[PDB]
Amino acid sequence: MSQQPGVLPENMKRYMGRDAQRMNILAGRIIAETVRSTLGPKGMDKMLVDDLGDVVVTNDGVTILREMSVEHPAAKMLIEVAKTQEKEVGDGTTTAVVVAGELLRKAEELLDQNVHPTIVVKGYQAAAQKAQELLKTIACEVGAQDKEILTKIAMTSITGKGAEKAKEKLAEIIVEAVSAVVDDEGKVDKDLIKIEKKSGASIDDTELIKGVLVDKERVSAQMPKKVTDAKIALLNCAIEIKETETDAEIRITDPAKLMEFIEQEEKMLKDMVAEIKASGANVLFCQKGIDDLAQHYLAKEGIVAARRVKKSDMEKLAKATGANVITNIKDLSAQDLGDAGLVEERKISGDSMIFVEECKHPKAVTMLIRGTTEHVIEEVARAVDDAVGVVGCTIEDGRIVSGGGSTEVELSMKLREYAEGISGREQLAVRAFADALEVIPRTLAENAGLDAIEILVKVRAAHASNGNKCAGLNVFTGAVEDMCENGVVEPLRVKTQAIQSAAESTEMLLRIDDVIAAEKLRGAPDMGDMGG
Amino acid sequence: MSQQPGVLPENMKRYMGRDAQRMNILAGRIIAETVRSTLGPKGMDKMLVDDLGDVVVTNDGVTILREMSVEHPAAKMLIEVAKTQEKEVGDGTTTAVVVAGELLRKAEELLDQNVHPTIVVKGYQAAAQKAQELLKTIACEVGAQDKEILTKIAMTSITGKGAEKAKEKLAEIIVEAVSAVVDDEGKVDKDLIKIEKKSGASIDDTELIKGVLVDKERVSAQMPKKVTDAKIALLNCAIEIKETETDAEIRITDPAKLMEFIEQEEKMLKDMVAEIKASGANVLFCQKGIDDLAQHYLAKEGIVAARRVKKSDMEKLAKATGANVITNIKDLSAQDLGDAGLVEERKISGDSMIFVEECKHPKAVTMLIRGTTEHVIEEVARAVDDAVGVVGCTIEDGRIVSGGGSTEVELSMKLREYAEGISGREQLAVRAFADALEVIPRTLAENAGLDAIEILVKVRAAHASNGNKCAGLNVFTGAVEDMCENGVVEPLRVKTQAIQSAAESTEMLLRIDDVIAAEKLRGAPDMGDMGG
Amino acid sequence: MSQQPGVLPENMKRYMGRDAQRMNILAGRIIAETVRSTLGPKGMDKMLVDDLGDVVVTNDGVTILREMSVEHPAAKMLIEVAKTQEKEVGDGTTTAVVVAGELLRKAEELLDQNVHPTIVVKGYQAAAQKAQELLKTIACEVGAQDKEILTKIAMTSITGKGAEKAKEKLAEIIVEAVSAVVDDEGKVDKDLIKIEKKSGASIDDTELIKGVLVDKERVSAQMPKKVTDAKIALLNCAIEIKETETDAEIRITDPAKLMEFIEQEEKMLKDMVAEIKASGANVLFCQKGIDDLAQHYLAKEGIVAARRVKKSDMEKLAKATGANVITNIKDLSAQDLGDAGLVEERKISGDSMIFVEECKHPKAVTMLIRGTTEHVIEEVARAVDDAVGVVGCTIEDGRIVSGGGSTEVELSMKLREYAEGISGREQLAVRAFADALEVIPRTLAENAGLDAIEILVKVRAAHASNGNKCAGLNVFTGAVEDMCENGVVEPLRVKTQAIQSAAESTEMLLRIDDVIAAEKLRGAPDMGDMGG
Repeated sequence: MSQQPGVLPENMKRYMGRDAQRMNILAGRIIAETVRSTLGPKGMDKMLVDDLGDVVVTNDGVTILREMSVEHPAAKMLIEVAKTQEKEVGDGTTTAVVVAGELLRKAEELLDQNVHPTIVVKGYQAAAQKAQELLKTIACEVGAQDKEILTKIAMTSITGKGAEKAKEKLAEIIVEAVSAVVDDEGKVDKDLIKIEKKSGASIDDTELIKGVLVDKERVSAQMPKKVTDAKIALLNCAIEIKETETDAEIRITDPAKLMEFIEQEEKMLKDMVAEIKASGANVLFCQKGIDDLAQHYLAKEGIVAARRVKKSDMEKLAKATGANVITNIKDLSAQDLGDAGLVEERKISGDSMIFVEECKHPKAVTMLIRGTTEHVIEEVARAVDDAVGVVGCTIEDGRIVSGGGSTEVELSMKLREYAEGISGREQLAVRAFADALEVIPRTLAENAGLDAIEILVKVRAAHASNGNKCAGLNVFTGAVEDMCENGVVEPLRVKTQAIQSAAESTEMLLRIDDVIAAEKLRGAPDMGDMGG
Repeated sequence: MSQQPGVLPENMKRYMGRDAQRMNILAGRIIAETVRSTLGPKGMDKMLVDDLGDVVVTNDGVTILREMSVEHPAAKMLIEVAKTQEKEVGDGTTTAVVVAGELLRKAEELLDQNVHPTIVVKGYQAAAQKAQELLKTIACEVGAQDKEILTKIAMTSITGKGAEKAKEKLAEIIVEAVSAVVDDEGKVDKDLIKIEKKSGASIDDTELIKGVLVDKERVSAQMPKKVTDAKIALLNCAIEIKETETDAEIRITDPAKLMEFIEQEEKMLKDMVAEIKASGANVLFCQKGIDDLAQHYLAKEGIVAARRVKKSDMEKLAKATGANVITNIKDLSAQDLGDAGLVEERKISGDSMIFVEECKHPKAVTMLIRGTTEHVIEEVARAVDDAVGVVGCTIEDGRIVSGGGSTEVELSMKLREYAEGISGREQLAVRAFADALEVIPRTLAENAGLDAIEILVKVRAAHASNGNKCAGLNVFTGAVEDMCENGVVEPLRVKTQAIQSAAESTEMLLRIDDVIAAEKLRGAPDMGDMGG
Repeated sequence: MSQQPGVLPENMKRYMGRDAQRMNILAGRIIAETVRSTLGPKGMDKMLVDDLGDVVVTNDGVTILREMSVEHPAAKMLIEVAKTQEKEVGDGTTTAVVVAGELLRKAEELLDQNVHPTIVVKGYQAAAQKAQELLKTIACEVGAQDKEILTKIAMTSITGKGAEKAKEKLAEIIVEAVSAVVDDEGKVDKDLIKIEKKSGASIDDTELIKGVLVDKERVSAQMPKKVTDAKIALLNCAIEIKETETDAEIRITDPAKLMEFIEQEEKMLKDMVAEIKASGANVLFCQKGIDDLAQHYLAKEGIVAARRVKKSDMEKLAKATGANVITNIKDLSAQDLGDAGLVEERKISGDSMIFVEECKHPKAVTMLIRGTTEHVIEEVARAVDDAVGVVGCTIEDGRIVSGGGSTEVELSMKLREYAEGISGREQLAVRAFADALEVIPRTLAENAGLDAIEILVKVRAAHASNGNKCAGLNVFTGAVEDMCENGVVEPLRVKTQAIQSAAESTEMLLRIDDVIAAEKLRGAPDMGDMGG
């Protein structure tokens, strides 16, 4: 952890390559170590700064990568490996970026003085083919059989580690996920749960926003503050014929008798607003909704009025589910299915209070509540969604296996065992790598007594056909056995990719022991290089 | 109190983390000490400056946080803890930010050389769970039983400490609160009392503005100065058809006979102003109210005329309560309920005199008076509202318990007593913390004889089942017993959150003993760091 | 091999320590790698420079350490480890500094995250205790039994690798060593062989200077150029009573008759030079020898005259062996034993020709000849003495064992075997180290096919009780077996210390993972440090 900000020298690149890979390793190793420090289950506090700003976080890889802009043409290159795994999000991903970013060390050294990494590549991919193999239950103990609600609590156990409730915030965020799982489109489900928490006086326990938040606004001023039970209406954008389309080129040539034309236009919108009231719906929602004159009419006929630009609310409204496919200009009578009539609990916390009525229908619902205040909540608020979203992707079929709890430590003994097959070169850097896949679940260990490997022999005991699980950090050092929350992950899948991102990136990260460049500008401002 | 403005070094961050937490503690401790100095019941004078400006204050946390813009990425982070508690406002909040900001010291040291604060977190939250427990009467002596007017005087005893009237400004500001409590929306009540004091010749005793101030203006020039008993009218915004909507594109093509069109337009507004007078209301209020021609008509028919932009006055008018929901364009006859006819006591102090008549109805009324002059008043004017507002939130049910007067000192002995439960680690940093929750009510003490702890043994005497109260700073050192105003707070609630803001913030404030950052710009202007 | 000249930053030290050891390792590893490149049996060319100078070399550690003045407070510290081993000189020493400087890597990592190297120290010393054990023949094949002339040729095989005669320059330099071994004082023997080579026209094969060079001078001008068979004389410093001792204070007061005093003084030295000639010796040698007047007398009576300051020649003369213990002022007749009479072969090459007669007596003789020209010879001239000197120290008793030829590779398998003893911690970093003592004899390998380890399995075959030897680099890849010159070293001793210098230095090189300093000046010019 020296050489502050990539030591800040070597301004715009040059020089020779065979010491540069060792340089690439140095650059990749340092950023991998700083992240490793309290990341994943270690997870806690990583302090941030900048010139006037804030980014407190824990267990998040995208956030750490959001930063340290460049510092060497090696750090940026491997930000993407985390980024590639970031697609199909999670937090256990970057912890896996650490496992990949580590063995490459015993691998870069490896056969010290050999130009052919071409052997090591055959190995990592082989470990991945073994990965698809271990995807099929290798755990045996938990297997896949357990209540799904269990796997749900498991994600709540991890949360974002820095979780306020070291326990059951669980099924709160989960029921909304249990609803979200019914949608199962792969993304529209994470779109409904989307948005907030907090926005309430004080802190404490609150959650769900049951069936519909869908809007953000105290709703424009007339009396949104009043009129409880406004009713079912679902007009999502009234616009007026403000005497504009026109531009005419020339219009209203003759003087005097304009006393009609002025009154008639206000009249034209008053009739269209009276007919919309005929629906007996009343509530108005609208981005471009200002119709001031026939708004006062709408005030009499439609509880209140609203005024501006939230489109995501309309898509969120498509989730409110009031059939709002067709809404252009005039006359549509058939659709109005959005919930019941009870609306807007007024003035708590501040600014705006908005959540719609509920006439039961499971999905396409929102998810946000008072919970806790902004900064302390920002982190617990998001991590729990990552908890609700990642589980949502894997909950579907195609997978069965207990994760974590060193299920990996011996998955790797199998990898070391396959080394029995004499040829993948000889060294079986595939196996030598396996050794690391065995050392990493231990890097996770963090501490317990002091350092480690004391507990590794402990894991070796009882797995021949027994199975791995339970290794924990809480005061009680759990060798193996039940409800230590094992490896919370089952959805164990993420390892499938956590294993792959390694083999692909780590290979082209190496074998690249040439030049390291003396690059001419493609970006700016650059020109010439200095060193020779 | 050294290292002026965060010593002004370490320009844009870098370096290693394990000395940085001690650095975070140093940064949080210093700002916490400067505020502690004469804050809360100590409360008096904290001198301000800047490049051409003024901010004199006492007992206020938001004001101190308004300043010292940054000085370390630790000070800004914990400005928000005060800020989070600032929601549901008060002054006793930041005094509580001091109690939280103090023990973390015996806690940072604590188990000197232990990486696990994870134990300390279980403790602070436990103290909070005890907080919800002590919310239920632990005082016993006052309990909850006492006249509510008493608790009202209590808030007037505190005021903002720097209170001119070390006594009964009380029920003056309170009756308006007694009215405000009837509204009880949680915020609309604080909106009515809202605005001013002073604005009168000299100083002295004056208050209330009884039922309605609602407007600010000498009201436009014609004769607002005269016409006492102008009457009930409540037109809140007359606009004219200034021959504009138009733009036409082309209009008035032919010459000569325009002698009609000019006279007819002035005629069009004269008839609409004559009909509005038919209401026999007369008084006019209006943001966009200039109708110059039929204003002279309105001058004859409506005492005076007004002219510009105060919207908050209209919402304040909704509180005047003249039904002003519908007011667009023309013809509405049904509504006119705003008070009586007596209006505007002319020309005192200066600029504008404006307060409306009174035809009885309790709430939706204003609250401002001559009281004292601007700077000396600014502070006493606001603190008393914080007095009227914070009490307003808690006056509702769900709470019962005597506050202050060391009710806390022994609430904490209970916390130290629970330490009987052997495990929360061992040290029971929960208890070690309790010790501080016991030392802080003493930090409040300020002085009396000299230093303290002399009176702590005094508090220990008579609480086993007796109860705590009366510890004061006035010449008479009150051990315990009645009307020393005990702990003015009952509404004791604020402690509920004052206790919570601690446990949440203090935990993520610690456990953050890594990096302390070497941040790349997110704000501006920053780039590169200097130190290695 | 990056960070030119210690990257040239971190001007006068500061900062934190736990990344500094990794920094010390980096500094020690780099200098150890640059030296490793073609050093020892790899041995060839390492290019030098500077501001106007020359230092071409091969296999020499003192020369590489003579340079790279500082570059980090870690490089200088471990220059001395080479330096400590440099006492009792040799070239195989620094190759051994490389073996020590390498494993510390698998050892610094080792138990990754353990503060106790205290275990590793018990190991290196244990390897040394094993070293004294393997000193007793472990080779078995050569054992100790072989002609000593063989071990002599062995040193001539190594020479300084860059040897012109890839063969028998051997017994030439050796007979002089065979004589030198008779002296066996531990240093006076290396003092006789001391001085030169070259100093002759052209190059080619020449050697020995048989019994006596002892002087450097064409001998002062009169006729040193002539008078072959000058004879046995051994006057080593005639000084004159130049009328000086005096200073008198006052002398020669009266005028005129000084015609006596002038003639008498020249007379006083003429009689003392005539008596010295009575010895019938004739040849003169002298630092402070100018006696101009009775020098012309000495010219008539003593072939020639000499004139200035070579003291080392007198000690070299003590080796010529003409009893020259007593030589002050006047009259000593008893001693004159220096060789025969034949002297000075005149004018070849240039400047001076000087080598004395030979009347047989084995030791206390010189060793220098025409050989080759200065720069190409400088290196071959010295390396061969290191060849003649190091063998001279070990030729004495107390040792028996074949060296090199991987005798080490399996000496280490024994070290790995002792790891059978379960406790030296557990890891047996002693064994893990052994692994390196096994990998290093392979780092020696240099290349053969490509990289290595291909031949390691080759060494494993046939050593259980068979013995190790013969691994070579010449076209014929010799697995094991005879006259591949095995491990030329037997004198195998040097390993005794090559093994020790490691254990002592490598331990205090580590365990030093603190501060790395922020030093205030002790040298100059320094003051203040910059980084915080």
